[PDB]
Amino acid sequence: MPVFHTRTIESILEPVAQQISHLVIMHEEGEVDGKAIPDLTAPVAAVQAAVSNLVRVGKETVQTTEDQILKRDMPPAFIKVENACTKLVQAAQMLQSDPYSVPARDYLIDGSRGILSGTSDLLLTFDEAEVRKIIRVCKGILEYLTVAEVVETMEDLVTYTKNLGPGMTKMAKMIDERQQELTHQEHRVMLVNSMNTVKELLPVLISAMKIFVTTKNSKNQGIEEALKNRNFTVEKMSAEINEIIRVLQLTSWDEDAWASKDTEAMKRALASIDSKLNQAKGWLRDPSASPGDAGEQAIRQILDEAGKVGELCAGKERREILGTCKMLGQMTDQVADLRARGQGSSPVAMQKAQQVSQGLDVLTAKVENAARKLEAMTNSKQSIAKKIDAAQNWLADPNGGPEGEEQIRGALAEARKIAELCDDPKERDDILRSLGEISALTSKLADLRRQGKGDSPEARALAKQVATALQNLQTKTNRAVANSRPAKAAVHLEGKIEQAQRWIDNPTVDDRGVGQAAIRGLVAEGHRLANVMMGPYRQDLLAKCDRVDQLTAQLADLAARGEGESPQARALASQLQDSLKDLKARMQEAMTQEVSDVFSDTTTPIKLLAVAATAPPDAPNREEVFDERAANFENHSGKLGATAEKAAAVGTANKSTVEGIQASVKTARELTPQVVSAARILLRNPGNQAAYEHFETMKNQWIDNVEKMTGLVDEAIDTKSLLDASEEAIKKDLDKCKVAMANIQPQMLVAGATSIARRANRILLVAKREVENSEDPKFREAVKAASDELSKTISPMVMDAKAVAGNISDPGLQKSFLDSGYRILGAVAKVREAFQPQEPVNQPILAAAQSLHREATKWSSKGNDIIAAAKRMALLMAEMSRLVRGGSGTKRALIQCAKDIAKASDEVTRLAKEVAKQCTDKRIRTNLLQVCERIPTISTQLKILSTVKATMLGRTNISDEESEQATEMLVHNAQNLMQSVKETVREAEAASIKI
Repeated sequence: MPVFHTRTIESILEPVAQQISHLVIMHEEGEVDGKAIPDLTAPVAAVQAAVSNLVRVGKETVQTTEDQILKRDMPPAFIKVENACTKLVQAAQMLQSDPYSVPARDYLIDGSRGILSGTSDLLLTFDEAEVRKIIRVCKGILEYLTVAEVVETMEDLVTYTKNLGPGMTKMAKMIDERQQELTHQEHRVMLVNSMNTVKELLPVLISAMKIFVTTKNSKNQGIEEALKNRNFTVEKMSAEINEIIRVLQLTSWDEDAWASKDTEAMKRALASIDSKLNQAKGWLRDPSASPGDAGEQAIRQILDEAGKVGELCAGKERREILGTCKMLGQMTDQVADLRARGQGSSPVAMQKAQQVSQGLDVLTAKVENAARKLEAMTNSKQSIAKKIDAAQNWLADPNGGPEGEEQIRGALAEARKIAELCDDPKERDDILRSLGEISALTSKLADLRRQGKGDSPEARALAKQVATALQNLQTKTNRAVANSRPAKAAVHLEGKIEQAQRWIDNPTVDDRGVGQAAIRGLVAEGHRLANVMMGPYRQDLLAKCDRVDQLTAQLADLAARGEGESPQARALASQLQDSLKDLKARMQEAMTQEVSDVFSDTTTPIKLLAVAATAPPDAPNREEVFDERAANFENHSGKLGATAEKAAAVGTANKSTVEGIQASVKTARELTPQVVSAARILLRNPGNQAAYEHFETMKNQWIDNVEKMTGLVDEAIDTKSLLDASEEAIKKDLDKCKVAMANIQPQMLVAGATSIARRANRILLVAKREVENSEDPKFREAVKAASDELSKTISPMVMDAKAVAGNISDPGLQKSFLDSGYRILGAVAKVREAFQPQEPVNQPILAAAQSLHREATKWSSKGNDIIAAAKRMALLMAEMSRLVRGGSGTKRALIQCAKDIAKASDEVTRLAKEVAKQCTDKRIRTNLLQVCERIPTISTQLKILSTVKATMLGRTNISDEESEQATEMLVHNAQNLMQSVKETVREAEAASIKI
């Protein structure tokens, strides 16, 4: 298992990769030819010289690191490479004896993998104790997080500040070290963007400590919610401290991410459906007296929240919940058109309305029960990872009496069978070979009893046999996820467009719902878009939602019956994509109007919260006046918490923002009660200094959060979108301000006048973000300068707003006031002038290969700039995908092309950095570097794994599942390669057009 956990490992193995390729390629012609072998006497000690230094340090670490933890696995570890150290020099001198020795041919090549194992084995084994000190430091962080309740006095928090102070400084600097020591930039990003938060919420915690002891003096009603302020934020920081455990424990390329990242929607669902329940039913209990205010949108999101449950749960189950909601929605829409004729009152057609209310009850039952049958595999997957490496513990010591220990590895291996009893029901075929071999290791577990009558020298014998067996048990459960989680979606919509696109040819053979759930994903968001939009467009967009949604089963049948190549199945798939093209441009325009509305009052009710929280005299019902402002605050943010996800739905950008904006969402989600709890306790003792400034922490902690939201969500959308949306919003509100002056409305006028001002400052805010992101002042000077006109004309707004506030029939003021609006409209029109451009036993690597085989058809049909490297990668990626389980005699090109897979990868990285320095935008350059970092990270690994596979090839006494594990490394990481390439081939032009 040649790992790539640390920079120091690749700096040593890639030398050794050159070294063992210098000799295994010669071992070929010992086998395939038996010719006069060239005298490689000189590499023998020289490759030993690349090892003996590590051996002696490996002995020196035994000679120096005195804690027995590394002394239990590492001294057995270099025994193997010292067993390699025995044979390769004997392999030398026997080849000195005989150029043709069959007892040397086997003899040298057994060591060559024992090198590449054992070299790689030792370098991770160095990294073992390297990071376990950091775990205790992380535990020491968590120690203070256990002390984060211990503080009961103001003096204690100062000492606690004096506790965390050296702790946090000791913390982050070691984190910077492993940042340097790592090479997965996508996982490097995981580490730092955890670490900045736990530093950032740290004074917020300390401020919460400040406010707690003040409330410990008087407001011991608040120490309830201040603990709720505290312990949540304590649990918030400790969550990433829990998360950086597996970041530290991330030994190799991750598989467990999406199996754990997609657990979010279930906890999202269960706390959401209960709230959408009552507002749906009593809405639909009086149907024709319910026009669709929010229960229709509740009924909509009930379909939508259950719609992502079917994205999670799959198999035969995914046809069922998709069926019953499509059943329910047409049942409701039948009743919704019983409202248009209106003849159904509350008892008129209740026979239908109960079968709808029970029909939704089927929808809510199957989602909450498949939920526990979704998360149960993840309960076992974390469980099964514990005992597979616990194998090294008891196999190390030959114990005569580990009978209490015998029940531990005995019954937990039976709990692996319980996990196999959890693994069983999803499939049958691959199940029974695992459901048979689960008892096969119990026979080896039965072998623990006989030598458990005190026998050491055979406890080492089956140890090699259970060495293959233990990892084989995990590797089958490693396969248990490609048939228990369906083919997941891109968070990119255009990725899901591609995910939709690839499924159209061969539906059944792929991982499940690669387009089918992607079509289920793409259509379920337009439903989330259409409901908030207005009535006559609502069903109109639902018409555009459901005219393509009727193609769900219509494209789930032409491979389920017959083949799709019949033209009544081809054109029915071909007329699909025409209407499906009509989705995104509406769905973009759908989201476009939303964000310009919901982010209008971005800080505004918060200031209304603030002036509510500023001066209450504790009069009656004025706290209730705050309560609706408090109610406004969620109702503002809950729309904001809704929209930014829908902004993330149609973002059309980097992953990094759209993975980062969702992180910004849940900050704004979870700080939203943290605001109110801070806002309430300021209302409990108004006028207190420490209450005010801690509010001024937390409130301003929310602002720059929602500013970081604001400044990213408009970056999450395009500037063509928002300006037109701003322009149409401001002309409408000015007309709303105009018809407020048609009648006598002064106060609604000046509120709308200030509504311009809060939106005008937003416009100038966007004009800053272009300039700091544009590299050069090509015209971004005018982006300042037109916003400089805004900063001029913002002041005649409010001044005239007061000046027109005297009379609705103020003579000539409204002439100036519409002109004051007309000053804005030409200015925002100048912002449009800115952003214009015019101044063969494995074939899963086949799926990796046939990926970029189909991305050959993009960006043009005429020329090539970088593509030719990617396609000569792809055909060699196609060639190896044969050859990995291919013929048993051409393992030389396994490495000889992996040389190019090193080479042609990082050639593109050279091509990456040059257009990065050619481009005129730092964000596309920052997005280019985060994706092109992994290209050399991956590149040399495929050299390394090809060597291991050459030792797997022609071996004829390998436990072939380990070769299958070696195949799986060539499976996943070439898939991880091929996916990562087209990201750059996207940004080959997705960035380059910005010039």
